[PDB]
Amino acid sequence: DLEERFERLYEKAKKLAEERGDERARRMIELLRQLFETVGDPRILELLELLLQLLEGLE
Repeated sequence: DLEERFERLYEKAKKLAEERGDERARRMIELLRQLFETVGDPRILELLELLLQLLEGLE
């Protein structure tokens, strides 16, 4: 399911952004969730995956 996969990814990305204190990333993650709930486009899932990879690259 696309929604269940997005929610798991959202919690993982939000958790990392909070650990880093990255307020800008936190707001991007919330916007991505709002857009995915509105549109449902799988490209929004890919965007969040790439944002998570970007944050993981900073660790």
